[PDB]
Amino acid sequence: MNIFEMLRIDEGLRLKIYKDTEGYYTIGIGHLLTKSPSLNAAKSELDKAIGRNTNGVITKDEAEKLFNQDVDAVRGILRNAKLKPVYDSLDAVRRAALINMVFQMGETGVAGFTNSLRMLQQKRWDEAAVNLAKSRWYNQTPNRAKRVITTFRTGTWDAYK
Repeated sequence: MNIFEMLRIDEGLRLKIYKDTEGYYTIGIGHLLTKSPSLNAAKSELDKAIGRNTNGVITKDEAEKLFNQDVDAVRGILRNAKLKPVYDSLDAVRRAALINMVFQMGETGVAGFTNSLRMLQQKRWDEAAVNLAKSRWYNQTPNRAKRVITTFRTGTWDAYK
């Protein structure tokens, strides 16, 4: 298992514009197009990202292209000054869980997780897992949150197998 397989499980793959769990236009493998309520705006964001007039539909290769880009960008944000120490302190599996979180909620979302982050940095897994659960994230997307949380607690891929 790896990050790509991991996220593909959590996000799915849709080739036509859809609405995510928050009601935002998305396409492919969890690729957020816009927070705006205009589908027009979303189609335009799509053509721009893709580099062609799509008419809200893409190919599987194009979805995989966006995905690769997105994983690399998130890995980039993890080189932040606030995030870097955490990510660098982690083992390979747990780093995958951190990427997942950021992929799903952005920098801005992962921001209110200071306390949990601190606990992960200290390798207090069970304690972190409890703290991570006290969050809107958990209440809103509980099945995904649990898989992620189990991954940080165990350092294995069990939740995904």
